[PDB]
Amino acid sequence: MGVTEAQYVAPTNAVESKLAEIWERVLGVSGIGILDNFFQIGGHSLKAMAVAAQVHREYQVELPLKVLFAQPTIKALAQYVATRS
Repeated sequence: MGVTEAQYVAPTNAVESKLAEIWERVLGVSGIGILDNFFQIGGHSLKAMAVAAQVHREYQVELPLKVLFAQPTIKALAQYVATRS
């Protein structure tokens, strides 16, 4: 689904740039970022990072609404839900 190299890889914070880099280099290998596709939209992949988002939301089961994946602004959730403390 438009997996094609996204011309919107421009990140706002270093945290978003790093996350997008490691994710689109080990899984995506395409060239996406903050333009939605398969990652930040609903797909909970099969990595530990996903399982964490699942438990951090009390078993999302289906859709991870506002937790880490379902949101084109990782830095936003990073200082909200991911802040933990």
